[PDB]
Amino acid sequence: SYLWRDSEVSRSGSGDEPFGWVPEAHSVFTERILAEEPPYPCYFGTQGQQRGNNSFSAVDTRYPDTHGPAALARSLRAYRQRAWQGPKRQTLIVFVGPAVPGAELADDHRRFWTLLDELRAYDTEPWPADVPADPSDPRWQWCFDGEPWFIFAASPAYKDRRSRDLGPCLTLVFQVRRVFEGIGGSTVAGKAAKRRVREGLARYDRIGPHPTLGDGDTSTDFKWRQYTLPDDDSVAAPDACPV
Ligand code: HEM
Repeated sequence: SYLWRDSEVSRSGSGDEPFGWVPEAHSVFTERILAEEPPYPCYFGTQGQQRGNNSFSAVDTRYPDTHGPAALARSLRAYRQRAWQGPKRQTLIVFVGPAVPGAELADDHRRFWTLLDELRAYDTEPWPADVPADPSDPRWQWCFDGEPWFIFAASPAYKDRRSRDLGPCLTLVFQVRRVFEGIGGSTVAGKAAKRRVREGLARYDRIGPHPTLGDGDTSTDFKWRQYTLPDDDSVAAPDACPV
């Protein structure tokens, strides 16, 4: 395991034990995404939360042999199975802790890429034949358990891009392709989804949508850039993926 529904996340926690800080990270996350004024910009995530469609896990950096990447690989395999049954719009939120006071965005980003690397070692499935393995390829995406994931990193060090601050921990948000059924970027519903989320971003964030966010007319190349947005509108070089 370590794959939890909301009800299964423990009620309170003892900071010194493995995952003893998770109750607090979970409360702050749920407070952020359910906040009513201004609303959390992604109404899909809010609704996911309200319907009980979000799952959770964690990594405890102090207990790597038992509550680390290997256990997360097992939890992701279980999540992948859950995500292809029942409702289409599910998300997995993974808290990485304990929180490190003072951490900068660069540091959180470094930790994010290290974890993705480490998870690779615990994959039981080969890299998908239809996604290139070179991360400098325009079509590269992170893959695990035989398919590509949609993934991004949230951090308290986001000051203007407040939408990506989900509480005190480095937080990973994972989804399978299924969540986008009917809302592909090129469709009328997909465009409506973009308009609606971006209106929410305008009122919640102090900086506008990042330039690497697609208009949805073409497949977006160098998706890696979207996993770890900067807090400004700088655009990284397509070929500088850190994995
Ligand atoms: C807890 C779950 C979720 C969170 C925390 C979340 C968070 C976000 C954030 C922060 C953005 C703004 C763009 C960015 O920073 O990358 C975003 C945009 C978006 N999200 Fe979510 N989201 C969640 C679940 C979902 C689900 C389940 C779907 C679809 C069913 C979805 C669809 C979208 C779409 C379509 C956009 C807009 C992309 C654009 O304007 O180009 N999200 N989400």
